[PDB]
Amino acid sequence: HLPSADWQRAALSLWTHRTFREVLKEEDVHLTYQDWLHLELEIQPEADAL
Amino acid sequence: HLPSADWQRAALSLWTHRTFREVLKEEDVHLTYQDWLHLELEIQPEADAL
Repeated sequence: HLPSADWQRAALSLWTHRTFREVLKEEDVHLTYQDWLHLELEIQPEADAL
Repeated sequence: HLPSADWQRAALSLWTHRTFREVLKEEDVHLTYQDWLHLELEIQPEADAL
């Protein structure tokens, strides 16, 4: 779909790596609902990638 | 009147002007709801005055 597939491969290899899974359990990094909102609020409807 | 003063003063001075009020009585020009739309829709949100 979107830019060069080695970038996507980096993304998915990191998403799949076990140590990343273990990092996702000692969580101040749980991506709070409000945190995600403070992110999503920022994207204007100009260049959305979607 | 023809001054080269700035546009804000120019436009509002014009809008005050009587003969323009008289022009705004003989209307294929009174800006139908759909006319308003056919101008409005084409603005993008990305660039805008407001």
